[PDB]
Amino acid sequence: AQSHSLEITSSVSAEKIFSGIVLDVDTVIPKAATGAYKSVEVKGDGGAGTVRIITLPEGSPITTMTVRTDAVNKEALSYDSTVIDGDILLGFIESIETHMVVVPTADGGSITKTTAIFHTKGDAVVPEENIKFADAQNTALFKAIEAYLIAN
Amino acid sequence: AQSHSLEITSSVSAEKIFSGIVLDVDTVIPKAATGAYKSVEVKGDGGAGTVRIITLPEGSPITTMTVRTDAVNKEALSYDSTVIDGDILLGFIESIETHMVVVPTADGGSITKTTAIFHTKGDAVVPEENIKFADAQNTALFKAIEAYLIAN
Amino acid sequence: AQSHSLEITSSVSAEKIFSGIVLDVDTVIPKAATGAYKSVEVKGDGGAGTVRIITLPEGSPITTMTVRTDAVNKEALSYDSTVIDGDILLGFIESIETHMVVVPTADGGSITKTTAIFHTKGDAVVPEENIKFADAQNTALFKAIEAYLIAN
Amino acid sequence: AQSHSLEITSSVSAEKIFSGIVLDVDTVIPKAATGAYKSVEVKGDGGAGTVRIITLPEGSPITTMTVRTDAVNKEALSYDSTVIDGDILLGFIESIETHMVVVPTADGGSITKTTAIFHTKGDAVVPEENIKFADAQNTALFKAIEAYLIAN
Amino acid sequence: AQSHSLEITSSVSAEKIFSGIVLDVDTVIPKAATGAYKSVEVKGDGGAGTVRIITLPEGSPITTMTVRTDAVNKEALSYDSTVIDGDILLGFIESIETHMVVVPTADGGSITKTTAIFHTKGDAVVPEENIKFADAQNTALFKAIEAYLIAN
Amino acid sequence: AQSHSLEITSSVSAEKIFSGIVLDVDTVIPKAATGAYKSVEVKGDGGAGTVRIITLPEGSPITTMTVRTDAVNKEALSYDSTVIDGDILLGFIESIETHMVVVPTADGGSITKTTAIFHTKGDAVVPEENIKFADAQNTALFKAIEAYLIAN
Ligand SMILES: [Cl-]
Ligand SMILES: [Cl-]
Ligand SMILES: [Cl-]
Ligand SMILES: [Cl-]
Ligand SMILES: [Cl-]
Ligand SMILES: [Cl-]
Ligand SMILES: [Cl-]
Ligand SMILES: [Cl-]
Ligand SMILES: [Cl-]
Ligand SMILES: [Cl-]
Ligand SMILES: [Cl-]
Ligand SMILES: [Cl-]
Ligand SMILES: [Cl-]
Ligand SMILES: [Cl-]
Ligand SMILES: [Cl-]
Ligand SMILES: [Cl-]
Ligand SMILES: [Cl-]
Ligand SMILES: [Cl-]
Ligand SMILES: [Cl-]
Ligand SMILES: [Cl-]
Ligand SMILES: [Cl-]
Ligand SMILES: [Cl-]
Ligand SMILES: [Cl-]
Ligand SMILES: [Cl-]
Repeated sequence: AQSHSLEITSSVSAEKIFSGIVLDVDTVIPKAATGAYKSVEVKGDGGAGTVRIITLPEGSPITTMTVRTDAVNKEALSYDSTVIDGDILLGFIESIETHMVVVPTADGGSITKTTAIFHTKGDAVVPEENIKFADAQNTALFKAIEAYLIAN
Repeated sequence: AQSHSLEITSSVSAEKIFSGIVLDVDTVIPKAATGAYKSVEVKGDGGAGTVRIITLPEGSPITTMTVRTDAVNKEALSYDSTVIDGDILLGFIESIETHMVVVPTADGGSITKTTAIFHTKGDAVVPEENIKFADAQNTALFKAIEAYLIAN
Repeated sequence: AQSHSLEITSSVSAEKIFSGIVLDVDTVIPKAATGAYKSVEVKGDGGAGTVRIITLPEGSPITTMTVRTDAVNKEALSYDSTVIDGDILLGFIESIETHMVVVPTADGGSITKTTAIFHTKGDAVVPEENIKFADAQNTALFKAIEAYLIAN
Repeated sequence: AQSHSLEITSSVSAEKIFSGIVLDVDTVIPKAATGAYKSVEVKGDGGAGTVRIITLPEGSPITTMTVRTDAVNKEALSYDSTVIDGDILLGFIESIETHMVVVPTADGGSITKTTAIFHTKGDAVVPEENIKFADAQNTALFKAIEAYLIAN
Repeated sequence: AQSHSLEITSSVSAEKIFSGIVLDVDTVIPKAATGAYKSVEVKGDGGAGTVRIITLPEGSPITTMTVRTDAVNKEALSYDSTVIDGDILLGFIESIETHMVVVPTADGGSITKTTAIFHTKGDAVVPEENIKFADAQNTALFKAIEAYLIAN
Repeated sequence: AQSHSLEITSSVSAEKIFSGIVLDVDTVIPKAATGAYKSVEVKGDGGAGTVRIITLPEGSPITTMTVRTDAVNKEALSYDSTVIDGDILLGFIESIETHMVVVPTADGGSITKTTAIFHTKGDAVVPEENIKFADAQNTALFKAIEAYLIAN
């Protein structure tokens, strides 16, 4: 099963990053990345079973994605979620299973590792350009949130 | 004179990154980072002497900055510019002189290297938290642009 | 809180290294490092809450250590564990909290990144010689396991 | 059009490097690299339109090159020049267009970036060995000049 | 003639490493890597002409090797030796000629470089997996010895 | 004892670099760096005990240096040598002990790593400007030789 990993380094602590990009994401993103999202429907409290229907602006390469939270561990700073619907799946991705952990570093900062596993119909391969796009955009959002955390 | 450098790695080529984050920035940013800016007044063609008056949304930690372009070298992929006004200067920074160069990497990607020099009144020091904030936000914008370049 | 990090590079893949030095460690170490341990009592299945009582040979500089597993993430290749007892704590270390992540490299190999945080009574500092010793010994064991993985 | 770039790092400041390798080159090279050149005819003052006819010693792989200055910017530390004649062109290079900029670094040093563009007849490609040779020899001369600047 | 080199970095000084991995190896290894060897017959004093018959535990991928010392230089920290018998030679390696030097580093540590030259019958090539195995196992033993030196 | 290290990267292989900057240096330098030296008296064959009396042109910041070869290892690509006389020692340096190793890189190139140890009378410190000068000049000569190797 095709997979990919993304590592993002930060000088901000693991506890604080995790709070920004997982626990408090719904109130943080509108203050941190003011126009990134067109709208977000949140069904659930943020723990397992929570489903978010996200919509990006009209012209964007990806306009819609639906993301289900599979597991949260506040003590271990880990988050598991699956993309289950939207044009993000292109014509042929059944689901994008993701597993994230935020680990501390000796300098008091952190590394946020994410592993993505792409479940596709048959032998269909997700092209490298689409994976790079996702990495850029996820890093963009991460860093916008890092900026908000450093200032608040 | 207090100084700081920021390096950002990308899998996109040096020529392409430079076109996105310097040459075509005025048409790229509205498509790439749709809400990042509230408004931009551009006085000039993008070459030396060009002055941009930038305004961010109401709540933001930095609401206004005025940036002058000192030099552009399309062939060398370098860009020099100075922040000369705005609440970005806090109470006491006279100007933020910056020098950027995009250098290619063996893998066909690039490293964008920026040096910032802070000119202050007297012995006043710019605190580390404000520098980290700038780095986070500049990286966020860089990566939003990288995403747009990978897709177009 | 005093901290230290250790990075170990390997030409073996991230998935494979993680399986050797975390998932399958209890059957791998007796085949890979035949005399390294005098004995191991394992209480638990290898996941969170698992506690290992380890004893090294009679003369060794460290003769006993008790290590608790705090978290395992098989998908993210991260492992968190705490040293809670043994003469490894010298007279005065309350616990050694560790956080490990195995990250892949462009060449198909990996870097195993570990952060250790030393909790001590009062202002007591763990000397550099003891930290270097730990690094040497952990690397020795890592590489013995790497050898076993390359051959099997 | 085939192109190549060379980056050379130095601990010496950008202003000072530029003065050594561009502004004062004609008096610096005879003191810094005493035997490097056999002779230099300089037609012009060092600004745009200046043409230098350079001759290296009898046995050298490259014996002659003629270099025209296209542009100098003393404030921006940039220099543009074209190689227009000599056995450096081999049988088939029409001209070697070069663009150099010296950028400052946070540590008070500098990076000297040069982009070379090779204009050839038809689809003729300049081999990698010839480009590496040029890089070695230009770096050799740069560093000889760096040495002179550090001492004077 | 097929060859390979291995570089191992250490924070321990060159003199001290050399004493551990060459001069005092016969008394150090039993204290440092208690189970690594099953037995060692040493014929000679440790200088040129010395021959060691080494046997590893029953299951190991390599069970036997015979190593001849070709040259020792205590002042220069260099050691030359040849593997001349054992299942380490697989079916077809005539001998493994090795040359080691321990060089000091500015930080007071050292780099131990080893060059191995594989003499084989005909055009037979030693596979990359076997060379990686050797590197892992030699590094494992090196680091076990480093640990002993740091503690004694 | 005060020390310093210098690393020089090259795209040329380790074997070839070593042959140019150690083994064949006496015939290579007159072809590669035609005017660098005024004269060289060589006493010995190039191996241990060899002593070179070197004289640079009249004006140069360093006019004379006497260098003894302490050790050569052709197989390991290491070279040890000591500067024992000349105005290079300024008023007060007793000797400059150097240790060089050329190590190969994954890309088929090399890194030449040199450690210099300055033995001085009393607590006398060698200033940073003199060390930087030496680095510039040694790099200049290295790269002139690299150029000759790429062409021959
Ligand atoms: Cl895959
Ligand atoms: Cl990957
Ligand atoms: Cl923090
Ligand atoms: Cl599947
Ligand atoms: Cl500073
Ligand atoms: Cl900095
Ligand atoms: Cl591209
Ligand atoms: Cl100033
Ligand atoms: Cl600390
Ligand atoms: Cl550390
Ligand atoms: Cl593998
Ligand atoms: Cl604490
Ligand atoms: Cl090209
Ligand atoms: Cl290039
Ligand atoms: Cl300077
Ligand atoms: Cl053309
Ligand atoms: Cl080979
Ligand atoms: Cl090799
Ligand atoms: Cl030591
Ligand atoms: Cl042979
Ligand atoms: Cl020092
Ligand atoms: Cl140093
Ligand atoms: Cl080569
Ligand atoms: Cl001394």
